[PDB]
Amino acid sequence: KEYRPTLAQLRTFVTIAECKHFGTAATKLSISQPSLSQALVALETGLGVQLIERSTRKVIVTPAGEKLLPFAKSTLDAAESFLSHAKNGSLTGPLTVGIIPTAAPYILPSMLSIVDEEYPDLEPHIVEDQTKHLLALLRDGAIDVAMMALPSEAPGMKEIPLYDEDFIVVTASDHPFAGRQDLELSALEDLDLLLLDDGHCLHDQIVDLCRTAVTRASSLTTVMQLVVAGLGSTLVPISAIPWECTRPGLATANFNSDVTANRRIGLVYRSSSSRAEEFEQFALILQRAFQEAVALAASTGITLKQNVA
Amino acid sequence: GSHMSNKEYRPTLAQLRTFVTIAECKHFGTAATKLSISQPSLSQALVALETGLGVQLIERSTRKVIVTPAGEKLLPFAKSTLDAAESFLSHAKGANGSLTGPLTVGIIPTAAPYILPSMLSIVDEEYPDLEPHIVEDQTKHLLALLRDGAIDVAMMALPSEAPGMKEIPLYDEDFIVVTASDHPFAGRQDLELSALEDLDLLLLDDGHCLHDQIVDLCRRGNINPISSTTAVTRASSLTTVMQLVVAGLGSTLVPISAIPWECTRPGLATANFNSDVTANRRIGLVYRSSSSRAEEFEQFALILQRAFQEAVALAASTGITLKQNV
Amino acid sequence: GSHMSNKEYRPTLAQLRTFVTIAECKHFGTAATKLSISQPSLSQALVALETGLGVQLIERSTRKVIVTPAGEKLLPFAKSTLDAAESFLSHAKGANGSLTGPLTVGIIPTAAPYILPSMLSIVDEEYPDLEPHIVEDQTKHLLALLRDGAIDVAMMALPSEAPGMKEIPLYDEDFIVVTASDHPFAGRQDLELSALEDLDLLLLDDGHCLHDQIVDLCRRGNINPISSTTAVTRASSLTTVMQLVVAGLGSTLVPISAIPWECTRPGLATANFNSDVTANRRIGLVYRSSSSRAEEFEQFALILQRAFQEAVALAASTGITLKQNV
Amino acid sequence: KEYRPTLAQLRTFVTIAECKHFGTAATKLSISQPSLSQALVALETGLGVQLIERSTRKVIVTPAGEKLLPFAKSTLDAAESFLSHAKNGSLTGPLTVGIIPTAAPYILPSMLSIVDEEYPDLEPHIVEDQTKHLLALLRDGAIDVAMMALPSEAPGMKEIPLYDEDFIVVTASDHPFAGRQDLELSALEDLDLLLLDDGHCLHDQIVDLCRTAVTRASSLTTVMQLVVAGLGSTLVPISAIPWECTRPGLATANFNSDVTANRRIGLVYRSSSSRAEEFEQFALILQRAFQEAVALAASTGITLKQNVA
Ligand code: NA
Ligand code: NA
Ligand code: NI
Ligand code: NI
Repeated sequence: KEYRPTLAQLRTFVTIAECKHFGTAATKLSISQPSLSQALVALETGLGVQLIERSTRKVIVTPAGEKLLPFAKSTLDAAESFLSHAKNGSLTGPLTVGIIPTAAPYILPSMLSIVDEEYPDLEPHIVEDQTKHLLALLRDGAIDVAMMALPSEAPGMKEIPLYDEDFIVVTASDHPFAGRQDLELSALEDLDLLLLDDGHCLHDQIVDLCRTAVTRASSLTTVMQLVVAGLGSTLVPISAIPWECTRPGLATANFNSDVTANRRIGLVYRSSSSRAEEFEQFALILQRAFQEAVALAASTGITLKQNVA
Repeated sequence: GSHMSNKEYRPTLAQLRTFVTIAECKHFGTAATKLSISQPSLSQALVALETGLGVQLIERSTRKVIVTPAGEKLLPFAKSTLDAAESFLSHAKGANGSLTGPLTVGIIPTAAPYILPSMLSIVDEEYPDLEPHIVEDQTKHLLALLRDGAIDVAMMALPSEAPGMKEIPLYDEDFIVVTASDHPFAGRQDLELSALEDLDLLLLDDGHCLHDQIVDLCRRGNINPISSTTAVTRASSLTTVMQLVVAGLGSTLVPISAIPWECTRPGLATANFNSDVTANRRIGLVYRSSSSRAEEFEQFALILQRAFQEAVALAASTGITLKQNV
Repeated sequence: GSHMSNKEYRPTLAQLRTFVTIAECKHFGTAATKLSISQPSLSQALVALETGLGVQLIERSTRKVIVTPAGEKLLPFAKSTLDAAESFLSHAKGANGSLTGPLTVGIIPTAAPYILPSMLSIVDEEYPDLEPHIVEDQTKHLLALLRDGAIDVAMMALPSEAPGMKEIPLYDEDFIVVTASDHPFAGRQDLELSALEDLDLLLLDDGHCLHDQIVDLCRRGNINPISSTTAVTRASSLTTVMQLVVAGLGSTLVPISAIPWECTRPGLATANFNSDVTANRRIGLVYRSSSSRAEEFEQFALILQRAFQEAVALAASTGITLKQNV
Repeated sequence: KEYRPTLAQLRTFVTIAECKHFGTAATKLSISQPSLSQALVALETGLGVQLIERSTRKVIVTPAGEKLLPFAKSTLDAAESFLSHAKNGSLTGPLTVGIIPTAAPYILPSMLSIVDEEYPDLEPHIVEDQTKHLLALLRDGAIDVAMMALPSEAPGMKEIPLYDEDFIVVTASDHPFAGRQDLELSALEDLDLLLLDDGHCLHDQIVDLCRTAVTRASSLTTVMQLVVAGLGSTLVPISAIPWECTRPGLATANFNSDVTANRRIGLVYRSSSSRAEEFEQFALILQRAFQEAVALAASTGITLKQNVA
């Protein structure tokens, strides 16, 4: 035959060999004495090896059996180990998170601190990269969830909204809009805007736009350099204010209440995942992290955008 | 949720084999073909496993399979369960007794001397109809001979990276550090990879694999990341190196099987890397994939494993302190 | 011997060019063709050099040329002599003034912010008819744009390993180590490669090349030998990394040009590797080999070199201690 | 033109720029004042740049010249550096030596010690490998010289003989030839010889031969293992006696005076090399190293082969 032993057969062998009685062994395995015998005989017939000698009062392991016993035992130990590691509505184990570059720096320390202090069994793994790369990794299973601007517009993905994050206007210190808090969308025409692909959504009740020597930057650092040097102005998410907007050479302004200038940040994951509940719990952490970043921005004394509604 | 872990459930080997195959193939079609079962029954077995455990192991899309993080964590445990079962079966063919006739074995020079007496003794006593022929030579020569049929099997460091071959893993063999008696690291048992800078290591092409959790000096991408800073650019023999170590012109790494023969003479001391450092080699048996003698070679592998275990106990019996691992 | 060194002899650049070409080509035929001279006159020039010096540089066989050990030792010195002469000529075309019209430049994110203001200032003041267009993005994007003609030149870490490109080397840029204020290595200026184990380095794909005389962690054979032991598997931005460093969750490497902008805020300290450690990157200009604008690009390279020199002086003026090299 | 400046032209420029007079400059360069002028004008015409202004009493470097001066100066410094590093019937600088595996271990420490103490400017580099590999490296210039058994029989190579090295017979302790010093070549038929490809040459006046489970070994260690275990006997070069033949489980024997059992060790190098004199000087070191190894062998108290002639 092309016989392969089963774990139940191996369990019968190991138990008999250690108990040295059929009665004791069958009771320890919660099976009948005929079934115990059947499984042993199936094993000995499959192998072509007598493992156990049976007498009236006692059982003896053959020399062939003593040689094979440690190997059967390691097989059962590994199976028990598999089961033990396979062991409930909570954030535990590995969680691999993609985060876009214009969000990551400003919330990552809060998020990691909260996980370390309050979710001690969670094992977070963070990948920071551009939206398109994050979605490719998500699709291929190299990350579990991606924190990014919504809508994702990615097939087969589900979205959990986290928060709306306002932008602030950042100019050179000497720019005539320095300190203004009532700008209209028309004010855009008077700035040499260098914008990043950061999910910004700009509109008011009439105009919808939610649709320099440097053609395009991928980093806010390149942009801020140009702004300090007087060659441009830009939009910065408010979470980045403490880190990016407090150095000399910069000033800030804001649009009026009637202008929307924000981005919708969300968690995106594969529809095929069973982990929706874990991701929702993780969302709560990210919302807190953002609120901590917002309070840090407010504590700089820089005036933040005011909104209606 | 109310569809979590099933208490009386125990996974079967067939269920574990379905899991491992899907996880490695990443398609249901190629997995079912490899297991010679239907695509519905593959699915049935996997769902039985996932329902028993209360854990999603695989995510299913139209074109694609993805192993979940829970699945990746459990994959090595399923694999060890199957490996132990295959090991049991392999040792149960001690009755089969297929090791007869001529067997020509290539063995690398930093392994052969230290396991050859055990292996030949075991063959002579327990496999009296086996007719062993041993060729001891450098890796490249052994592979040319293997390729051309002049040897049947080669015992060497894995990966072999040889076209047309199969590999049977035998064992991981640690190295010990060997210095001159006067070297400042003599006697240390907690050396880190940084110790390389002050060891003056003269290394052989002996399969050594050195790394810790942060730095990898192994992955031999056709360029050796450890350089020598000594008058000896390149040594091909351990005896040349040990002579240089006794003379105070460097230190080296020696396989633990070689300790009784090489590391007990005057002028030498030994040291070891710490638990967190890997400093070992993967020894394997390599043969031509077309061979009808796979089962004989697997039986021969078991003999080599015993021979190595005997060499390790001989090393231990010298009283020299060996590498500890986690 | 009585056919040793000639006292009044001075080597000429043409003689040195004959030597370097033969040494690299290893045939007289391909060397003479590359220099557009006859095979006899190539030989004549080499023999004039060897007779002047009293040193055999090349051994001649029928099929083969071999550079002598004396020759291998002198080869980098001949090469630096020719490079300096080419540099002189390249700077003498400051009068030529070929940098006009549109020039679209790709620059990697860990270089662009720190040299962009200098470069644009120099262009605006001294090359008023040049019309620069800057694209700042990750290496792979820049190379796709370069390949497709959407940019003319890319400023990036060498080697580029991009098909169809030429490279102009610009400069080697050292890194500085950046830690949290409380890190035990804060302030050190003598760190060895072993310090990696206790730094918790979060590294970017920024061209960093780390090695000393014994260990090479650079040679990126499509597999990163330094691993991270942190919650952050992979960061693509320096700002993410610096935030993590301030928060005490790791250390990093920062190009020295970025010191004024990135390394002067509270919560950070700096350190450096010792003289014997290399921790730098080779920055170069990469362009399509078919281009008729090679001379314009070489002139643009000189501007970038000045911009970098200005960024290094800005870094120096902060009072932060920079890496020393041998 | 496709003009390239010459070093002489650059030297004229740098000298004038530093001296600030044509007379002083021409004298410092040991050339005529017309020749100095000619070289400068050739440089300025080739470049299309005036580097020097000439007045009656004085010379002034133009702004274009001041900019170019450091580059000319580095060109001349590099040329002077080349010449300085290019600088006599002695063993100095790099010497890359191939040595066969059955010779290397037993002479390498003496040789390196002698070089380090007595030839402080020599920079030795040692490659130890099999004869065929050494010859491939020699041919390709990756080594300068190979220490090996003669004849090499390699095309285009020259040989320097170093010494004849005797072999000793090594058996298991219990072998009936233990301690014998008068063996004939016929004694070979009574040993299960495992021999290495080590250049051994065996003959007497009548028979010329100079022409186990282990089919073949490349290492003496594999062979000695088999000899201690009683499965073979072998031949060992006398230089290896202290290291290889003093452990328990071994005994030694020798052939009689009328038997030759030796190997001719030599240095082999490419005919195309000009370094014969250096190699001859290196040969003297190797001869001493071998004589030290021979005295070490003798000091073990093991009886060495006696020869006629
Ligand atoms: Na994990
Ligand atoms: Na050298
Ligand atoms: Ni991309
Ligand atoms: Ni070979």
